[PDB]
Formats: sequence, structure tokens, C-alpha cells
Amino acid sequence: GCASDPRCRYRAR
Repeated sequence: GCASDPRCRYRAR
């Protein structure tokens, strides 16, 4: 859900 979001705890991509 918040993978593309850098502010999220978990960062992907």
C-alpha cells in the first residue's frame, strides 16, 4: 500500500 511512499516505514521499489 505505502510502498511507493518514502515516508512509510517500509520502502520498496
